[PDB]
Amino acid sequence: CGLVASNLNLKPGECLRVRGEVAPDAKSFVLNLGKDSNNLCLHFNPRFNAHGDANTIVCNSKDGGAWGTEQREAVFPFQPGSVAEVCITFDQANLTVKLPDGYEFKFPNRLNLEAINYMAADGDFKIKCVAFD
Amino acid sequence: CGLVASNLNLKPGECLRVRGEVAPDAKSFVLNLGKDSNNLCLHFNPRFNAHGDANTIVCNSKDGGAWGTEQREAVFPFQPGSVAEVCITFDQANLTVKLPDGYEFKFPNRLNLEAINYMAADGDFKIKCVAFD
Ligand SMILES: CCCO[C@@H]1O[C@H](CO)[C@@H](O[C@@H]2O[C@H](CO)[C@H](O)[C@H](OCc3c[nH]nn3)[C@H]2O)[C@H](O)[C@H]1NC(C)=O
Ligand SMILES: CCCO[C@@H]1O[C@H](CO)[C@@H](O[C@@H]2O[C@H](CO)[C@H](O)[C@H](OCc3c[nH]nn3)[C@H]2O)[C@H](O)[C@H]1NC(C)=O
Repeated sequence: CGLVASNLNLKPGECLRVRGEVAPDAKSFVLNLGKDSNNLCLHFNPRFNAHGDANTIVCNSKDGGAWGTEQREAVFPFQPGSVAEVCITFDQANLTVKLPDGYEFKFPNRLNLEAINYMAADGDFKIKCVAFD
Repeated sequence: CGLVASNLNLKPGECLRVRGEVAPDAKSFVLNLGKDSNNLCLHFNPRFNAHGDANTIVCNSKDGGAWGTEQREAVFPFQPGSVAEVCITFDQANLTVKLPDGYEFKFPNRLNLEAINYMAADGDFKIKCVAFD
């Protein structure tokens, strides 16, 4: 269990930037964003070698404790033993996740949050900097 | 009412850098550091005009919910409506607080903490970036 931040008050259009070091023997890491641990508009889970998955970004939501429908992306711009920056912004329709190597994707915003107030990091990613636009 | 962060895992000699925006009508702002909200090794409270103090930094500790004895600093390199960075490190004896314009002071590590896991901001200071060296 890594850094947990609350009262972020991240509003639509504002950018959250997270830079961290991926462990040389990294298996996976998680950034969770939402209201609290039971209410996540984005569970962002790069899997290097975890849950039978290799070099796959798994995303999901959590609403009132219930995991939503998982989605997977088709690009994996992470390397064990390197520094990586993730940048996230949202509006009512979508979260936009911007990753290294120019890659960006959208994940549907399935919750009804006015702001993103909670972020939790876990796994093989040492957070070095967080910036709130 | 500002950012709260836990599981910081800050160890002796490591640098925590906090950059924020001092509100234009600023009267007081607070950075709290410690084990948790009831065990603060550093309550850092620049007071522009608040609680009977003008342009004075008030520092204190909190041990098991009980405030310690206030210490007032000799310097005040803050201005309302500006950006400011504070940098904090600690060891067995002291917290060292580095301030804008080359000022710094020490505050005793009264709780003998060997890790700082909690930070919270309150008052007229909007955190924009937190970095770990
Ligand atoms: C045919 C059945 C396949 O079904 C599997 O079921 C697992 C358990 O439900 C899912 O794994 C789960 O996926 C979740 C988000 O969807 C979170 O990442 C959970 O960890 C959250 C966590 C724990 N610790 N830190 N973070 C993780 O255990 C796994 O992806 C899924 N696989 C597929 C291909 O669909
Ligand atoms: C006018 C003087 C009569 O004596 C005063 O008594 C106040 C209440 O005891 C002290 O003020 C208190 O000081 C504490 C740290 O010691 C914290 O800063 C408290 O804020 C907590 C807080 C709110 N939001 N964020 N943090 C703050 O209300 C104040 O220094 C003291 N002043 C002097 C000059 O002696």
